[PDB]
Amino acid sequence: SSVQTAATSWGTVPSIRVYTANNGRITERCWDGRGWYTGAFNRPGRNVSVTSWLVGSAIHIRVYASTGTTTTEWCWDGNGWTRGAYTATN
Amino acid sequence: SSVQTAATSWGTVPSIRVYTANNGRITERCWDGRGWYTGAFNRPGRNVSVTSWLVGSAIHIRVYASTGTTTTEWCWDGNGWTRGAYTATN
Amino acid sequence: SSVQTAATSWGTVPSIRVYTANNGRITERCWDGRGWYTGAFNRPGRNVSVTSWLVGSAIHIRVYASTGTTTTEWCWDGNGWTRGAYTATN
Repeated sequence: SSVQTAATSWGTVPSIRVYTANNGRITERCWDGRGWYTGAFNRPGRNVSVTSWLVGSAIHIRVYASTGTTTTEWCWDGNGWTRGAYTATN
Repeated sequence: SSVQTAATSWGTVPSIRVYTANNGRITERCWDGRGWYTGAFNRPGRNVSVTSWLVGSAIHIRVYASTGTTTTEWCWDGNGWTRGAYTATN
Repeated sequence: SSVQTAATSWGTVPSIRVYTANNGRITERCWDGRGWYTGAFNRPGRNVSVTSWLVGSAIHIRVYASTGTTTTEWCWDGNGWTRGAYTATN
C-alpha cells in the first residue's frame, strides 16, 4: 500500500543512506551533507533492511534485500557492492 | 496484517524512540529511562523508517514516513519536527 | 509478498543480528565474525524492528515484534531474552 524504506547514518556531517523498495526494486538515495543523490545500490526486492558501522573513517554497509523467494545480503566496504555470506538457514 | 514499526536509540541510559505506522498514521513512543511516553511526532503514513546520530550530547533524528503517494523526511534537531530536504528522485 | 527483516550491528568485528518475520514467526540469524548461525530469539510476529547499544563491551538489544494484535518489546541484556516494559499506548 506504499513504498517500504530503510535508513542508516554515520559520522557527524552526517552521511545518510535511505533504501526504498518500490515496484520490484530497491534503490538508494544518499546524503553526504551537500544534497541528495542517487546511489549505486540497485537490486531486486520487496523488503529492505540495513545496518552499518565505521572502522575508523571507513564505512561498512550491509543491506538485506528480500525478493519473494530469497533474502540476499549486499556489502559495501569501500569498493563496490558485493554479495555477502548471509543465509537465512544453514 | 499488523502494525509496522521502526526503532532508534542513543546514549547509555539509553534513549529509545519507537515509531509505529497503524491505521493511516505514524506515532511515536519514547523511553528516556523513566517510563514510556507518547512523543510529539505524528504524521500520516503506512511505512516508517528512522535513523539518528549524536553531535556531542544533542540528538538528531530523521524519520522517513511513506504514505501511499510520497516519502517525506521529518527532522528532529532539538527544536521541533521540521520537513527535510529528502526526495526520492531528482 | 516477501519476508520482512530488521538488522543491527555493533563493535568493529562487527557483530550483526538479522531478524526475519516469515510464516507467523520472527527468527534471528547471527554473525560474530565466524560464520552465520541461528540465534536464540524466536517469537510470534509479522513485523519486526530492532535497535541496540553498547555499555562498554556489553550489548543491549531491543526487538519490537508485532503480531496482528500486539507489539511486544523483547530485551537482550546478556542473560536471555526478557519481556520489556514497552506499550503502544498508556
